[PDB]
Amino acid sequence: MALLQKTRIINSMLQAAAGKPVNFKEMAETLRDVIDSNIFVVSRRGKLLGYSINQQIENDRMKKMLEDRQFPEEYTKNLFNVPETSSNLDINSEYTAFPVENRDLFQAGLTTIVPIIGGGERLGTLILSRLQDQFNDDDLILAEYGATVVGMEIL
Amino acid sequence: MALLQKTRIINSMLQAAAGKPVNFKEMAETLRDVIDSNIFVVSRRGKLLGYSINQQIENDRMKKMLEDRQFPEEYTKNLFNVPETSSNLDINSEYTAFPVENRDLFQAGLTTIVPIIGGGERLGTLILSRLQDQFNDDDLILAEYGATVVGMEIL
Ligand SMILES: CC[C@H](C)[C@H](N)C(=O)O
Ligand SMILES: CC[C@H](C)[C@H](N)C(=O)O
Repeated sequence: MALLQKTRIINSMLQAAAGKPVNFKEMAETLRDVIDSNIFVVSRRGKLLGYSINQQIENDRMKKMLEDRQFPEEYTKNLFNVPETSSNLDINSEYTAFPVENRDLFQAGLTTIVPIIGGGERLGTLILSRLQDQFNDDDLILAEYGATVVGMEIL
Repeated sequence: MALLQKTRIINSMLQAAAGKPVNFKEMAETLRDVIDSNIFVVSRRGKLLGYSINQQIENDRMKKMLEDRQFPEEYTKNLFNVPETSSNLDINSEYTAFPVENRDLFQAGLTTIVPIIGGGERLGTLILSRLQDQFNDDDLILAEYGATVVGMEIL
């Protein structure tokens, strides 16, 4: 579908979502649907405010993080070192969203890190991940729109 | 500039604009800058919540509306008859944003009407106008993003 179709899907969601209580799961699912990627909305200290999986997780340590709604400390602290969007980070990146013990299986795994910013303040991080298919400009447009509005719906 | 550059300009504005008091003038100016059009943010009953002019107004009746921060009653009521975005409406359209007494001078004037929607509710209208250059998909993406976020910043 055109980008205009995908932005219309996000917009339709945002237009209905006010003034119901904020739903970060719904925002994560909508972004998963239009970007075709796993989506994690991560607080400054690693809390999963919302997420949506595009591919089943066959890693017990990762499935635990979802259940706990919490990402690891060191991983989470290091996200602050990325000040702007950084896309298509591969399995060997310290920022990868794939479990390092399964690097071989996820050799084609790609990760995009999108700072969520909220008032001169870093409020969290929007993480996107998927296999094989490089993120493009349209994906970034949609990811950054999501991160921006998430930053608004966070406040 | 790419669309990604223009969306980044809107995003940069929205990211800084929280949690300062809502600034509809700033949103109108930002959209004027990235869409290259006059921008009017119009309430259900015709109040100009914000606007930004791209072309000097040489029509006293129009300059009066800006000063008054108020569009005409009948014109404003009729906007409700347009339920979805309708772009590139020409000088002969009842919805034109150009003054009808200057149709000849503004023969090339084009108007885009974008409902602002806010919770199953029509909250107002975002109007874009300019001369000669047809609005395209990128312009609509930006206009609808603006209308959606304006709908959020309205609430
Ligand atoms: C969310 C943490 C991610 C999966 C990190 N690459 C790890 O293996 O711990
Ligand atoms: C804002 C109203 C507009 C300009 C309308 N076409 C009129 O002439 O009154």
